[PDB]
Amino acid sequence: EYPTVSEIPVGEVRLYQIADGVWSHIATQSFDGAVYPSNGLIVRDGDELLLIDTAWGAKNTAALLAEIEKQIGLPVTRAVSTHFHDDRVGGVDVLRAAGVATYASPSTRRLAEVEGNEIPTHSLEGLSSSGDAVRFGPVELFYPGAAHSTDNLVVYVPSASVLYGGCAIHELSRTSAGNVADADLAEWPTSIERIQQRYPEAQFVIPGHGLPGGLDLLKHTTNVVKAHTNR
Ligand SMILES: C[C@H](CS)C(=O)N1CCC[C@H]1C(=O)O
Ligand SMILES: [Mg+2]
Ligand SMILES: [Zn+2]
Ligand SMILES: [Zn+2]
Repeated sequence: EYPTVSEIPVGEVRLYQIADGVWSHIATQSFDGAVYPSNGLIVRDGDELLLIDTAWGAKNTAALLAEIEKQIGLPVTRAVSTHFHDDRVGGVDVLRAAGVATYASPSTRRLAEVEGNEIPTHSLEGLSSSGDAVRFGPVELFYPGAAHSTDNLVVYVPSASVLYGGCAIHELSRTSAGNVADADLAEWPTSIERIQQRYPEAQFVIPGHGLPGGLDLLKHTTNVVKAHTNR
């Protein structure tokens, strides 16, 4: 059921309903001779929508907004970027031009600025220390500690038991640790443990790339990170 990278041409975006009021959005890009998918989240926030992450680039994010308009028809009023990479903030300017209030932690904003990436407008306080959690409407934002990046946030939708791990959590078919250029390999397993400890009731786990699964994705991620660490 879940759209794979072979089913979405670069430039198009698919929506996938995970639970009532919760969708992932799936987009693709070519990189270094392969095509990769990328997921974000959409969470119904009363009569508005909360967007988690861009669709990885301006063109995809424009397509995302058009697809949300077509398929859901509620306004995207806020967006949270869960780390500073282009699959999370690339397209912030498109969101901003569309009247979406864009948010990220100060750690993400600082790192995005260093990288020369797009910078969400608003700063999310209360997430600077590993284990910090803040409510953001229909989701909880959780900073589990450094993992895939030092700023990576995870997002939990308590009404749907959906845990969005972002790029700190790998899909089952991923055997490498992904892009580790900005990762904290030493802390990544401990950060995963914090996610497991805070959301042991999670029923759906959404990685930043690839197929959703369950909490098994967390142990899988730990195994993959350990294997990469021991290369
Ligand atoms: C843009 C994302 C951010 S997690 C990324 O690093 N990717 C996605 C494609 C592969 C890998 C890379 O560029 O090395
Ligand atoms: Mg595994
Ligand atoms: Zn990343
Ligand atoms: Zn990513």
